[PDB]
Formats: sequence, C-alpha cells, structure tokens
Amino acid sequence: MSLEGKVALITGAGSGFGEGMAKRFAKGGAKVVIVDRDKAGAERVAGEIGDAALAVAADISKEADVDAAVEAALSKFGKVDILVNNAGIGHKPQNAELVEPEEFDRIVGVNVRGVYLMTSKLIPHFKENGAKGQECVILNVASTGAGRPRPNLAWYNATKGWVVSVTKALAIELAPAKIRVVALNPVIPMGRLLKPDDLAEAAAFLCSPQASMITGVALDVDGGRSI
Amino acid sequence: MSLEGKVALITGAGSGFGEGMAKRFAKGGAKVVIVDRDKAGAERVAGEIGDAALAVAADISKEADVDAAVEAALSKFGKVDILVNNAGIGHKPQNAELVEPEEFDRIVGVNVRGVYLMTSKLIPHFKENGAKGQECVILNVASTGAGRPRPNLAWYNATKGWVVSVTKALAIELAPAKIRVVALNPVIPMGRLLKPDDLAEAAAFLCSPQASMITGVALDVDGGRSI
Amino acid sequence: MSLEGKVALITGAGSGFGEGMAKRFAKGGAKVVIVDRDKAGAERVAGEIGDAALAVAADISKEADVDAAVEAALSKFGKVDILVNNAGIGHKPQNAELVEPEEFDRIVGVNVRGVYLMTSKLIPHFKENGAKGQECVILNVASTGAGRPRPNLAWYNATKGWVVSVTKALAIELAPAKIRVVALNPVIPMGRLLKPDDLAEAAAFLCSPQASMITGVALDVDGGRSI
Amino acid sequence: MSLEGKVALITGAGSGFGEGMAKRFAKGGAKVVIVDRDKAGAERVAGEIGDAALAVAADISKEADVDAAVEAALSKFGKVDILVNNAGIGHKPQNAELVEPEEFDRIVGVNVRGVYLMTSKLIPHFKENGAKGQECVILNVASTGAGRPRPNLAWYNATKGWVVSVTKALAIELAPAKIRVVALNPVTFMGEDSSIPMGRLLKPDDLAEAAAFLCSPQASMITGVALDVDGGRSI
Repeated sequence: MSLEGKVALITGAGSGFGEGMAKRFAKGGAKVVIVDRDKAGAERVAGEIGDAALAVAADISKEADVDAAVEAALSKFGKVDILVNNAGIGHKPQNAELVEPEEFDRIVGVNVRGVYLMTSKLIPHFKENGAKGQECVILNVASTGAGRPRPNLAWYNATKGWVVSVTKALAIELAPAKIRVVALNPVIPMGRLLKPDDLAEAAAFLCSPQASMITGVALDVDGGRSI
Repeated sequence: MSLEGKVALITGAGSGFGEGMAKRFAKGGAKVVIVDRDKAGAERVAGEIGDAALAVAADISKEADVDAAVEAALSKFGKVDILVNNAGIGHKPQNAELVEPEEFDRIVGVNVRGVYLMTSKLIPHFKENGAKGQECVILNVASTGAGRPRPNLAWYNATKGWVVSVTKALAIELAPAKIRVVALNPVIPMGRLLKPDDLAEAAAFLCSPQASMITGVALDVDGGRSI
Repeated sequence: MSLEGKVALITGAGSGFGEGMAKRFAKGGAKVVIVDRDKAGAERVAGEIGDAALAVAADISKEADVDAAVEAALSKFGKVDILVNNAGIGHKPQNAELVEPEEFDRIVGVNVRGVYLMTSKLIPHFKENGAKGQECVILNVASTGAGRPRPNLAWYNATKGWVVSVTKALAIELAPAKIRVVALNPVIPMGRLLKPDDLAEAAAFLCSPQASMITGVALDVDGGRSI
Repeated sequence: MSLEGKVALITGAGSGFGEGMAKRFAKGGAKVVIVDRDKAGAERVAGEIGDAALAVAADISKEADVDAAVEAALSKFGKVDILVNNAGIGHKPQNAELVEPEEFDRIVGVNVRGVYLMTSKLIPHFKENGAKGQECVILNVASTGAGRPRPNLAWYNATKGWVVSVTKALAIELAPAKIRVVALNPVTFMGEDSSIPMGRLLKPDDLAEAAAFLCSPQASMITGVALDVDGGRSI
C-alpha cells in the first residue's frame, strides 16, 4: 500500500531489473508505465502485471519516442509521480581502445542521452505536481562499476559514473521543487547473486514516502562487492 | 515478513533517534533491548513500548556494563538478531584546540570504544545464528559530519568517520558469516527538518530481510544537506 | 628538468588551464602538442612557448581531427608520453530542463566523446611505449562539480562525473601496461581564487616520475571547496 | 629547496615512511624534528641527517610526552611550520572480535589520541604563524584500508577512517587561519623494510615525494584531500 495512488514510469522494464521493479511497484499499489525498446517484452510484463500497467515500446535515445512515451503515460494515467531511469546497454568486455565509435555512440545514446531526455521531459510535470504538494521521485539505476570498475568495461562504467553524478546534481537543483533524486548501484562477500527482487525492494523503499528525507544518494546493492 | 520475530539491541535508546528506532522496530514486531547510560530514560522508553521492550542501564564505554547488557538481552529474549550502535556524545561546537583531553577521551570512550565493545561482544553470537541460517545485522549510526564536516565539531565528526570506516571493515569481514553491517548518516534542500520517524524508517528497511543484499554502505538521510 | 624528454599532448590548450599546463610542462623540459578548436589560440600558445611546442587545430569531437592530431604529434616529436584531456564546454547556468538536445549533444561531443576519441587513439601507442619500459600518463581534467554540484550546471557536471569514472576504469585496466590515469578536480575556505599555475603544479606533479605510484585518483585542487 | 626555511615535526620518524619523509624534507631545506617512541631510532635518524635534525623521544599517546616534544621543537628551531602525523600501530591480522580491549585501547591511544594531542598542541602556534603570513601544513598519514578495507584489520582500519575524517574536519575549520590539512593513503604498519596493479611495492621514497609536494607552496590551494599512493590498489 506504500505507493497507492502513485504512477511510475520505468524504462528498460521489459526484462531483468526493470521488470522486477515494475512488478514490485504495482504490488505496492502503483500504476506502472512499462517502457522498453523490446515491444514483446513491454507487452508481456504489462500483461503479467495486469490492469495497473501500460505497455510502451520506445527507443529513449530518440526525442520523438520519449515525447510519445510521456504523452502515452499522461493520457492513460493522468499524471507521473515516479520516474525510474533503468534502461542501459553495454559493450562486451574488451580492451577499451577496441570499442569503436558507432558502438560507443550507441551506448552513450541510451545510457546518457536517454536519461537526459526522459528526465528533462518529465521535470516540468514533476514541478507542477510538487506545487500542488505531490512529491515526485526520480530514481536512476547505475552500477558498482561507476565508482568501482574492473578492467574491460571502461566506456560502460563511465556512463554509470555520469548517472551517479547527474543524480547528485539534479537532486540539489530539484529539492526545493519537492522532487527527490536517487540512484541504485547494483553489481560476492554475501556469497550469493543479486536477484531482481532484491533491487526491487531497495527501489520501492527509495521511491516511497518512507524515504521522503532521502535525496542525492547512490545506494550500493551488491552483497558487499563495492567495499 | 520484515522485523517479526527479530530481537534488536539498541544503544542510546532512552531518547532521540535511538528511542525512535526502538519504537519503530517494536511496531514492526521486533523485541527491543533499550540500552542507555540514563537508567530513567531506558525504563521510560521500555514502559512506553511495553512487554516487547527490556530496559538495560549501561555505560557502553565500560566492558563489564556491555557484558551485563548482552547477558540481560540473551536472558530475556533468548537471542539477538540486530545491533544498533546509536549511542553518541559530542562537544559544544568550539575551536578544535579548545577541547581538552578529558572531554576528548570521554567522546572516544562512547563513540569509538562503546561501538568496539558492544559489537565485538555480540559477534560470536551473531556468527552462530548466521551459521544456523538466521542472518544478523549491525547498524551503525554515524553522521553527515563524518564525510561533510562544517567547522567546530572536529573531534566529534572524526569519531563518526571512525564509525563509517568500521562499518566497511566489519561488513567485508563478516559478510561470509551472514552478518550485514550498515550505517546511517543523519544530518536543508528538501525544506524541512529530519525527525526520528524519518531515520527509523531507513533503519527498519536496512535491518530487514528486504535489505538482505545490502552491506558495507553508509546511507545519508539528510534532505540533501550533504550534496 | 622533471619532464625532460617527455612529450605531452594537451587538449583545450589555447587558453586558461590548458595553456597554463602547456607552459608549465614546457618549463619542466617537456615537448608539448597544443591542441585546441581555436586555431589562432593554439598558434598563440605554441608561439609563446617556442621550438618545444607544436600548434594543432582540432575539433576533438570528430574522429578525423583526432587521428590528424595524433599523426601530427607523432610526426613532429616521434612519441607522446603524456595525454592531458582538458578541453571542455558547458552551458550558461540554468534550470536543467531548459538545456535543449542540440546543446546537450554538443557538450557530450566535446566532454565525453572527445575524451574517448583522443584517449582510445593514443592507447595503442602508450602500450608500445609501456612495453619499451616507458611509463605514460593520462591526466583528465574534471571538476569539483562532478562530486559536489551546485544547482544549474547539471548536464555539464554530469560529463565531469563521466570523466572521474573513466579515470578509475582506465587506471585499473591499463596499470599492467605501465600507463597511469589520474584526474584533477579544479574548483572556497582558503579564501582566494584558483589560478592556472596552481592547477599546473598539481598536473606537473601527477604527470612526473615523482608520482610513479599514483594512479586512479581524482585530486581536488580547490582551496577546500569540496570538503 | 622547496621547503627551505621551514620546520617539520614528524611522528614515528625513527623508521619506515616517517624516516623516509624526514630525510626527504631535510634534503629539501627543512629543519626536522624526529619524534619517536623508540629513542635510539630517533637519535639514529637525526644523526644520519645532521644539524638540520633534532631527535625527540615521545610516546605521543601521552599528553606529558607531547608537551615536552613540542617545547623541545620550539626551543631548538624557534617555530614549526609543518606537522606530519605518521606514527601508527596496528594489530596482527585476526577476526575482529579476538582483539582484546587492552590492545584496542593501545591502538586508539597512538593512532587517534596521538593525532589529537600533537595537532591540538601545535594549532595555537600554527595560528600565530598564519596571522604573520606564514602558511602552515598538517599532513596525516592514513591508509587505503580506511576507505577500502580487506578482512582482518578492522580496528586498525577504523582508526585510519578517523584520521581521514579529522583531516577533512580540521581542513575546513583551519583554512581561514592559513593552515592546510591534507592526508596520504599508503597501502608492518609504518612502512619499515627488512597483486599491485602498477606491478611493484610502495617504497618510503614514493610516499615521501607525495608528502614533499603536499607540504610545499606548489600545493598552496590543496586542502582537505586524502591522496591515495597505492599503485592503483584502491581503485
């Protein structure tokens, strides 16, 4: 019941962690907009969640797709309260200098430009919500690789460092507008793998009124791997 | 299931943040051991909570008081699953060089030795539980002063730096024993004060099975103050 | 004479910090390749240093300009031992949501893609030098805003977070190849403004053999701003 | 000659990193006060440097020893410009719960109380130098284990977290008095002689060079930092 009444828009929500978060948010009483590049993925997750979910196929590196995604969410649910920037792509592990410009550009398009587009497009609506006293949350999913890289994912890890840094910058700027901005760093000392439902719980907590005084942070959820 | 069935020993539980946590944990179905140098404070808080709370007067800077506290917790509740190192004393803000050795040594004795004593005394018990499948949590309450100091609390802030650092060291070492070790840093951009309520919610999340993959972290709860 | 016999390529070296480092490096006996989008400014700085300097006009957001710059460096001086990524652009301070895509993308082109392009194009050469027993250094100029943003520079500050993160990732990956990768964060409790020569000295230190055991760090040079 | 005319007091200077720093600072023109609990060690290092060096026997965990140490430095050299907090003790690697209170107390006494004593007793003099236009520096030697611990050194590492945190707290408070406070994080606890991404081990001279840079006018706008010198170990 923690998120009852709230509307969350979640990117990369057709699979893995994004799907886990959307299912968990919906179980908490939230309406969920399932945004993914994979249309079959988005539709399947929407189906499994049920009436609380809207499926939206989009390539968030593209301005037009973001605009369409946002319009569809607003049209279906009347407002957005929570944005989870979760979509991300990598490169296969390799020597940094072997990643070529096309691949590098694609990675930046989703992991950097996508976050920029999705966020800047929803900020005016969030500010409007905050003026009527309805607090909003932007949650960015980054990675332990942002601040604790191992070799061979240089360009991917750097986009995640961008995400953590943008989280702090937006948080200090948007706080007085009643918009919180947080991040999660998913990855092992605890001796088991991270499952989508683990990350989902941290996300539901951070996006709930139980975390109303928490903004600008990057929470590691990683079994102690970043230590 | 979250805190139902758990036993939490909380230091400095006779007022402020410590009291807030004890009441929040008890509401979650936990048993709580109310540890404070202030006997009347511990008894007041324990009576405000009722049958699920046990009062224990103790000066955690003293080894024999810690032992008696651990012994009374186990005598009463059979086990301890959660330790909250919350007890802390500071100095009146002042030029660093004006804090005299006697007062300095007192601050260290509670904020540093008290943590060492209460934690090292519960670890063998925590390892036994963890080995039997009952995961345990150590929660340390530090301060945003540890990493983001402002003038005139130098020696107080440094003991909080000690707390953040020991959280990390204990977490990496105890993770294989299935004991998590985490920290909170209570403090304003969000435009309002932090209440014991707020910090208690974060403590309840981090000490729950909903945080089973979170260890080694220090989470700021500060309305953005430290950005 | 600490940098005697070394060749440094410095981007954005036609003015400001970049120029200060170029002159300081040359005073330490290095040959310097002055790279800047502003041809007349690259020429000015090169002319002021003398025979030890080569002016090179380049838009580092374009692969063709990068390849040409690296070729010209190698053609003139036979090798490059030090790369300083210092070229950066930003936006007028303003609300984040008011920075439009064309401007957002241009900032990324210089601050993100330009560093990736210049760095990846030099790594094979740095690896060759490393195998011949010659230590190479990549110095990334980021900003205090990366980790301590103030409102209104969100997307700019984010690119600087990308740079600090890429410093760590490349440092871990390339250490075995005898290539150090370090960052500086220029900015005030010390009560005065930061001058080019202040940063220049930190740079000359980090790029010299006196720092041969320092890699993966981001050094704040900020009179205490980041504390 | 970057430190010519400056006076540096260095703790744990009887061996290892501290002895390395002391010789390096003296080569740069500084007078050096060699403070160590091991009296014979202090006297050896002072004798190896010459007239620029003064040996001082002190257990810096003790206020009385610290008072005598400071008085001796001022009476010999007339002033102190640089303080290096380098002395440190640890415990043998073991399960954290096995370190007993008496050992724990000893570690806090040197690594924590010792830094508090030496620094708080020099601050009023450092503020006088500051007011006269003479910049001072406090350099604290911490460790990569403060922010990046590995198992078995919990209580040692935590004292080094305290060092890093106090460096930040004192830096912000003391900056307007013209006193910088900085820290070094090197990866045996005092660097004494007879895996690493960079492919060799840290030597006292590596650490000494970083310290010499941080304590010089070439670093006049650097304060509040904790600089890792670890060959990439902490990344």
